[PDB]
Amino acid sequence: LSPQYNWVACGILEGGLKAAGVLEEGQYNRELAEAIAAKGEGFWTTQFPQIGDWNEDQAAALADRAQTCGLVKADT
Ligand SMILES: C[As](C)(=O)[O-]
Ligand SMILES: C[As](C)(=O)[O-]
Ligand SMILES: [Zn+2]
Ligand SMILES: [Zn+2]
Ligand SMILES: [Zn+2]
Ligand SMILES: [Zn+2]
Repeated sequence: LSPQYNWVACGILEGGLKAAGVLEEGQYNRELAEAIAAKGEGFWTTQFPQIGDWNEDQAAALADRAQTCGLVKADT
C-alpha cells in the first residue's frame, strides 16, 4: 500500500519507460528487461564484461519494479 508502489511513482516509471521507448502492449517482464538492456549497452558494456553485467542486472531489476506496477505481465 505504502509510497513504494502507488500510481504516481508507477506513472513516473511508465512515462520514463515509454520515453526511452522500451515499453510495449501485452509485454512480459523478461521482454522489457531485454529492451532496457539493449538501449543500455554502449561503449562501457561492450568493452567491460563487469559493466555489461551491471547493465543486464539493473535492466532486469527495473523490469521487476515495472511488473509490480502492473506495467508488464509475469513470464509464462
Ligand atoms: C494507456 As496505454 C498507451 O499505456 O495502453
Ligand atoms: C497496462 As499498459 C502499460 O499496456 O497501459
Ligand atoms: Zn495499455
Ligand atoms: Zn550480475
Ligand atoms: Zn526478475
Ligand atoms: Zn499504460
